[PDB]
Amino acid sequence: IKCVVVGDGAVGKTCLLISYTTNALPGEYIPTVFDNYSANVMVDGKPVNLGLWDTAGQEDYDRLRPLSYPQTDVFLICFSLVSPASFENVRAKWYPEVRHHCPNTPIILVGTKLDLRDDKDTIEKLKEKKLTPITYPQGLAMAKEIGAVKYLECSALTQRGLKTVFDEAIRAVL
Ligand SMILES: Nc1nc2c(ncn2[C@@H]2O[C@H](COP(=O)(O)OP(=O)(O)OP(O)(O)=S)[C@@H](O)[C@H]2O)c(=O)[nH]1
Ligand SMILES: [Mg+2]
Repeated sequence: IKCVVVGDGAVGKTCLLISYTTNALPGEYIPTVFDNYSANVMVDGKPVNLGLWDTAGQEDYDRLRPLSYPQTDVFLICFSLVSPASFENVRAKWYPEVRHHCPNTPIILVGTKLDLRDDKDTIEKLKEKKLTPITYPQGLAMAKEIGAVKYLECSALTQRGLKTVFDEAIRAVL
């Protein structure tokens, strides 16, 4: 099965795949040009081979990113639950660019950095920008908007809700 991970620069796409496959969060930040991980999971009582395609976040790779999209079974659209810009760009940039090349591929909306949503350290940082974190009901609505099959929230650090992301991704194609 083919799964493409798409979202704004520095939302936690890479981390979300490395923590899921290896159980270790990278201590340093290195921007993804392109990678290709895989994982053998057993769900629905079925042997499942899953290929995960990490992409780039910048507008630099605009016309080189869509190359990955053909022959895809399911998409993940990601955004930081702390970064509201990335929440906007779902509808603004990613939902257009995706449905443009693939108008049938089921989508799953994903709120990353779930641990930091309740963190007072971040809350009073974003307060200075007169902005709140994205509540669950808000993503729930953004999911309905872009016609996603599911909406899920997870932290790659604490691995909270992380298995489900890929449980639902597979369940979408099955
Ligand atoms: N607290 C917390 N921090 C996270 C989480 N996921 C990612 N981060 C932090 O955010 C930064 C970006 O992670 P990364 O996975 O590189 O994003 P990306 O979207 O893949 O990066 P890019 O390919 O668009 S340039 C990292 O420094 C990481 O420590 C998370 O679940 N919880
Ligand atoms: Mg990346």
